[PDB]
Amino acid sequence: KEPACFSTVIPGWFSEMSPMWPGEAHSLKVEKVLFQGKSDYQDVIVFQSATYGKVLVLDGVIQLTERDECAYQEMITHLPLCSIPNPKKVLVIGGGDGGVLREVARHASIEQIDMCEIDKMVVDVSKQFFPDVAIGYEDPRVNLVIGDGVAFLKNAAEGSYDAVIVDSSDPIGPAKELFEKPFFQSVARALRPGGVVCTQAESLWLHMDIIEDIVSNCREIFKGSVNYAWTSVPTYPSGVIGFMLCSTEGPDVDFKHPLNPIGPLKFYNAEIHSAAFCLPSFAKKVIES
Amino acid sequence: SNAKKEPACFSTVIPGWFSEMSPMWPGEAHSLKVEKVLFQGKSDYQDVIVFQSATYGKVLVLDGVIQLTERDECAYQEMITHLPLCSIPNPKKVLVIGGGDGGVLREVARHASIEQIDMCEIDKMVVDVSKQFFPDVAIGYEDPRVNLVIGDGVAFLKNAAEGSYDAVIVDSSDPIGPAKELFEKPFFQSVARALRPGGVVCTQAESLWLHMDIIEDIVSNCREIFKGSVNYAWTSVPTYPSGVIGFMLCSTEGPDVDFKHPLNPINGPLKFYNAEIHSAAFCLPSFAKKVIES
Ligand SMILES: C[S@@H](CCCN)C[C@H]1O[C@@H](n2cnc3c(N)ncnc32)[C@H](O)[C@@H]1O
Ligand SMILES: C[S@@H](CCCN)C[C@H]1O[C@@H](n2cnc3c(N)ncnc32)[C@H](O)[C@@H]1O
Ligand SMILES: [NH3+]C1CCCCC1
Ligand SMILES: [NH3+]C1CCCCC1
Repeated sequence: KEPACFSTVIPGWFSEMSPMWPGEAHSLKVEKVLFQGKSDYQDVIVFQSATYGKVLVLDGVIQLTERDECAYQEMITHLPLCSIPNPKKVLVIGGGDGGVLREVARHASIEQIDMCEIDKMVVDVSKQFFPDVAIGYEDPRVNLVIGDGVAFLKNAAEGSYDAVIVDSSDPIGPAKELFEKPFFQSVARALRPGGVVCTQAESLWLHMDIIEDIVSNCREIFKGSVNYAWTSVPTYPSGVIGFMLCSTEGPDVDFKHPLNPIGPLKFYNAEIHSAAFCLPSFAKKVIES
Repeated sequence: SNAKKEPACFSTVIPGWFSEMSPMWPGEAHSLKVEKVLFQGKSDYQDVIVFQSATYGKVLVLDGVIQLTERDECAYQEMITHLPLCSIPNPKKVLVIGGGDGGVLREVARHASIEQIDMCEIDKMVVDVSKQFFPDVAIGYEDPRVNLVIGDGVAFLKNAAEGSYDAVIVDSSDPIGPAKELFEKPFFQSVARALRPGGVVCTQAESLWLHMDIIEDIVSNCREIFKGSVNYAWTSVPTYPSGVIGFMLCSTEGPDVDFKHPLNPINGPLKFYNAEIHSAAFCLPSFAKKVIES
């Protein structure tokens, strides 16, 4: 126990505390802290955990563990790219571990992977400590930009992207404006007609108010399809994460029935793609109202 | 009276917080902030805790493991009940094993066709504390169709008439403790015997992220026993280890049972279950699907 998010009661325990999920915390046994640093944007920790392999933490929040990252990486990537024909040019906002790069690379149709990550410290420790995730960076198709995805999207050419994937941290910290309407509007402008967005869109158990405004906002902006998907990620709070899938008006996009089917994938397949749009009654009624 | 020292259960990792520990999920714990510890008791089977959480309402704990929070209980009780009951026509006779919180009882009651709900819970203390501290519970013990027995469900199944149940739901605690043999081949054989032809069992069958060795053993055993359908489904439960849990669905030799396409549609309205997510619960991640249908 060295970092302030580590136990005052016993050595070698990390607990994920945050006002974003009050009264609850996922606690993980720590074999060793591998890195602590303060970047320009974030407090950054990597630790070797007993049972989840290596762990990336940003401002006290678990961004990734080796044991379960296939769930988030595969779903956030293949939900959008398997939903459209022949994707060629794709933009990753955040994605500092390079996991999304690794999944995007699986698509042979892809010619260009642009990535805009605000925090070089995250890139640094990701290539050093998680090479099986950060292998993403090695694909000759990748262009890596260190910068705020807000500004990058503003300077993107209108109608230039087949897909945008917003692999962002939580609304507390530098990803704050990535959750807000003007950022969604710049995504829309930068997408071809029938082009798609896939965002990190929180917990239906923990964040329904937030998700309800994101969806209302996306319905004002994207006149194609607007859909919400969820997945299991044990080491995210509540055990689940969700995604906004949105298309700009034009060629029809059916996110629930992928027409572009893709080591072997460890999580994603064509059936769980459609199953992730099958929300629980309490959520479904909100999401589609 | 003094007795044998029992370790601290509360504030083991964060002062004011319960952390859920077990060798069934090594090197991790779900932690919940504690407002008030309502009950601590030792029965003839288990350590029994009830506490008021800060953000998950009341929480039942058995042998240090969370069994239920008020906030997320709708996911397990709706799925483990309607996945089986919505897969067979006009169920009349249903057996619940364990289920001492009475949640399953409640979701079983939503079914008009049902005429008797047999229940066998080994631990009278869990019944008593669930009725005391939890709001829907004592009422959803009062449905005239409920026949509650205190006993080991292994014994109850050996007592049952051959082919006498349309459906059995095993709402059990983990293999460590009194539920051990509900996971084992002989109890499964005895469920298949108690079921009619085309009859259905739904079992609490752990986490695909945590328990794949265990799950492959249950599935392989079920395939040997139940010559109908054998299918594994999963759902989201935040306060269960890894935040998912699963269910073995099996039907015996008889009228075909399609657990994936439920022929039967269905505590106020359902909060969680719906026809679409019935189907979605059988769509497993690739690493699980290989092991489970191989
Ligand atoms: C690490 S990734 C989440 C883990 C699951 N792939 C989220 C990244 O978002 C970055 N981030 C946050 N805000 C921004 C903005 N505004 N722009 C770019 N990148 C951002 C942050 O530095 C993380 O590395
Ligand atoms: C509380 S319930 C699970 C929580 C979500 N409904 C699980 C119950 O199984 C009982 N249980 C455990 N072992 C057995 C046996 N062997 N027989 C019957 N009931 C059992 C145990 O006492 C709990 O009340
Ligand atoms: N808790 C958040 C951290 C980033 C990815 C998942 C959401
Ligand atoms: N860990 C288990 C305890 C209660 C039953 C389902 C999950």
